[PDB]
Amino acid sequence: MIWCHQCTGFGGCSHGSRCLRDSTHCVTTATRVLSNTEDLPLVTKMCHIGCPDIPSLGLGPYVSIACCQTSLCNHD
Repeated sequence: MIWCHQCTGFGGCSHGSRCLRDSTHCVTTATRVLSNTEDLPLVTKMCHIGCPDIPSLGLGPYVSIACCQTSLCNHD
């Protein structure tokens, strides 16, 4: 278990939060949303025991997933 960013997005905000006792990795999903009118791309960050995939967060494709085995490895 480690600390990472669990922010919603709206450009790629930040928020150091404690991950799950089981989750020892961080995930970064940078993609658009279902909204037909947006000013910036959505960036949902979270933690997991590896590097899963959930393109359902948007329209499916055009989805990018960047995971890593490092605390708060979602920085810039």
